[PDB]
Amino acid sequence: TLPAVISRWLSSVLPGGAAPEVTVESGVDSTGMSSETIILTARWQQDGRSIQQKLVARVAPAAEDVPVFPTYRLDHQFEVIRLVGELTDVPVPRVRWIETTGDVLGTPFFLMDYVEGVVPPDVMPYTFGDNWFADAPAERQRQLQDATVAALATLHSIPNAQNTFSFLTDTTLHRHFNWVRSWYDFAVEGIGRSPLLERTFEWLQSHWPDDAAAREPVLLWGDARVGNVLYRDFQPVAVLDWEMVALGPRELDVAWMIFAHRVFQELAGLATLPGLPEVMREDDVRATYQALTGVELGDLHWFYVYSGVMWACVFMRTGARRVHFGEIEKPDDVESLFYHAGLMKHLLGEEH
Ligand SMILES: [Ca+2]
Ligand SMILES: [Ca+2]
Ligand SMILES: [Mg+2]
Ligand SMILES: [Mg+2]
Repeated sequence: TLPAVISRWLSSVLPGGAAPEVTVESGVDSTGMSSETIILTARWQQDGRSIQQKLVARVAPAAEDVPVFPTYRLDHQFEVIRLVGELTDVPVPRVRWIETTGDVLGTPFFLMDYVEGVVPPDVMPYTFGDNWFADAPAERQRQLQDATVAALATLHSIPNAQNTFSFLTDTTLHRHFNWVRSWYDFAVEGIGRSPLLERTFEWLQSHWPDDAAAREPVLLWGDARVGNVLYRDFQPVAVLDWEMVALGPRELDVAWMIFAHRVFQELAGLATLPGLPEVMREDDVRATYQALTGVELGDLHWFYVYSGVMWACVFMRTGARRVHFGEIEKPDDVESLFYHAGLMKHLLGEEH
């Protein structure tokens, strides 16, 4: 039915007689689970010749899908991607159509143009080696890193972000914090409580980053990590995955990108692989960001703890989905799924 629906929308935009045909090129990830986005191929006729275009749909998930997040606003995702395209030179897919109602497919979705490129893999994590990024020269890896930090710096430099992105909304960090707490509560419902995360929320509250939270917020990409960027020749050609897009302190995106790589380094170490220890180091990332923006980042410590909580919410949702699909048993202790738990306990033992 998604291909049927896109074919119909194509019939309403292309010349009469184009007779578009739409098929699914890719609707699952490499483990056979439904993917975040679906790649479709559209074929039609124009002046006696075949035209073929790839399109990408993002569809909101239904309850029986075990969604990661408690609510979805695909309309906010679509508008940020559009505005980023308009206001900056950060490469993003061209948006084409949003169906906000859910009356057509069952749930809201939007369509974008396909961008060709490669992503540093999540499956297996790129720190496991045997992939284009891990196997590239150090120089090439650092070019990609620096270009990706540069894209982030550009996003964070959009003027008057609270006005321009007002649909996204005490401080912005306060409101984001309450949303993470709601995400945890949502996840608890599917898999059980984590005493660790509950003590961490208390820690986060009692060591609030007052200065960072008081400064002017910026547009936050959210899941700001190399796995969510398409590259060609080690340069970004599309920044993807705006699900966690927000307004907030710039430290949150920068801490997220650095910590995301540390979670994958930790998984690689558990696999007794050495990983990519020279990639996404805090010192290098802070130097690049600060040289590009002229803005001093607050200490990232709180934001790393905070990122750890959010990764744990993801793992709690992945865990629930895997039991729902019979793939695992509901774990004796949910914290077993948090392989960054030790990373987090060491951070919580520091004094900043
Ligand atoms: Ca542009
Ligand atoms: Ca200590
Ligand atoms: Mg992603
Ligand atoms: Mg996502």
